[PDB]
Amino acid sequence: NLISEQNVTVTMDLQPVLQLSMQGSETVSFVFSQISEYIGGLTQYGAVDLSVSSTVDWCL
Amino acid sequence: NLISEQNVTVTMDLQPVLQLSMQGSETVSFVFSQISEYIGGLTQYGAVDLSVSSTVDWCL
Repeated sequence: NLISEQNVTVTMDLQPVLQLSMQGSETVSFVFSQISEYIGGLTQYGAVDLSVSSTVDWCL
Repeated sequence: NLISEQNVTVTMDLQPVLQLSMQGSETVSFVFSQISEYIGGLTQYGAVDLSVSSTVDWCL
């Protein structure tokens, strides 16, 4: 039972990837100068959007 | 009782045979450069093997 052997060591790392990419304007400005704006207020549509890249279970 | 004789001398030597044959690498190097290596450490399998040839009782 003569034995000649060679060994290799395998190292595997699962680095966590957590990315939150936001597109839009980092300043959102509401300007009230008319009466209508005062009574009803500015409604801004699609100001900021968020995209999520993840490896594990995530909650935003 | 007439005698004619011839003599031969027999010499026997039991020379001790002590052999320790090692296979592998005479340098074993542990390199730590990653955090995982630091916390857990390199485990090297089958680095060196030893074979013993002997005639008498031996302890290694």
